[PDB]
Amino acid sequence: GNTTSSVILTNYMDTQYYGEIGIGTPPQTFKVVFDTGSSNVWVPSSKCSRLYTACVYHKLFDASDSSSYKHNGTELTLRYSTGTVSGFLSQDIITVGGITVTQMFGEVTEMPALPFMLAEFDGVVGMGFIEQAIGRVTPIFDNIISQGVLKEDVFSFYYNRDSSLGGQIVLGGSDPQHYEGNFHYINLIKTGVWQIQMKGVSVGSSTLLCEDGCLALVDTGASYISGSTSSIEKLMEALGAKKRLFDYVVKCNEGPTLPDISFHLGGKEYTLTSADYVFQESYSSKKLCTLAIHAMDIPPPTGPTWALGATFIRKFYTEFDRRNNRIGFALARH
Ligand SMILES: CC(C)(C)S(=O)(=O)C[C@@H](Cc1ccccc1)C(=O)N[C@@H](Cc1cnc[nH]1)C(=O)N[C@@H](CC1CCCCC1)[C@@H](O)[C@@H](O)C1CC1
Repeated sequence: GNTTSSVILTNYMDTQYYGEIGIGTPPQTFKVVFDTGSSNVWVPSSKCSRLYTACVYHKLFDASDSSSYKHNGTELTLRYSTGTVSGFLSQDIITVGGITVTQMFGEVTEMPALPFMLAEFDGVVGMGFIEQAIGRVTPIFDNIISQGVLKEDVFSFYYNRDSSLGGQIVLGGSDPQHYEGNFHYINLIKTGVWQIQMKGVSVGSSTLLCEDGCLALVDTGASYISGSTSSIEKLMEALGAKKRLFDYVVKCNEGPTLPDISFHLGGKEYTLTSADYVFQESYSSKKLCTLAIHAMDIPPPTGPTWALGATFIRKFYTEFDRRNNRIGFALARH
């Protein structure tokens, strides 16, 4: 194998980046987010009660329609920073791009309205390690590496700004049409988790934060940049941003005057400008404009960490390299 599949993605409102897979014989197709922050796959099941609003809006996997279906039945609960889900395990043939794989995957049967009634996607595919997998189930990428078809043991993310391609994941390599310069690489703190050491967070020329270093999760499955609550208190107090309930906001006229936020990863600074993290939904002082940053307390062993989600990955085209356990960033071409 020197094969390199690619999955086209849809950007919805800059917060949801989902693409298509097919499961079963003949193939039942689902939209899913590719999450580097988790290691499981699931979709809603035909067995999800219609009392779940989320279950009525999304598409259901039907085992009884599937001649590739092998039964497992093991229960699970999958807990995400935003939202959780419980169902049961099924084996079926799944395909992603050209690639086809026999995968264990969760058929979901309780699906909370919040946050899922808002999901344009039906499903998720965990792009993380077996160390984070509930049930210790082999994740899908390990499963594709065992095939020995990828020209490289890597997959690369491109995430566009609204709208025309919405984004793209390449399995087996990167797509140059979508970045410039060369990749810079940081090794993983430890194998098991898509997570690197971060040296510092500046707000404008001066290092506000992470002075004696901290952790950074590169998470394709997060719409935003997150930090701990105390890192974000202070970061927002730097930006004069004002806490709403869940979100932070600035008045829209000041949006474009906000300073650069930069992230020191490895031997380089990754810089975000206001155009990258303020939702400029207006320019009027009447109006309030949200920021693509928030507080998200991730518990140990992973946490406390920041997560670098879509806000960052839109700016910097990202490569996850399994063979060498590292992540590459390059500037994205839009
Ligand atoms: C509306 C917001 C504020 C943008 S959001 O954060 O609620 C969005 C959710 C993703 C989402 C969007 C729309 C419908 C459903 C779900 C989000 O970003 N969730 C993150 C939260 C997070 C931020 N920093 C760390 N976590 C999230 O929970 N992502 C998980 C993936 C996500 C896959 C898609 C559905 C929900 C879980 C998972 O990657 C993380 O838990 C673990 C690594 C820490």
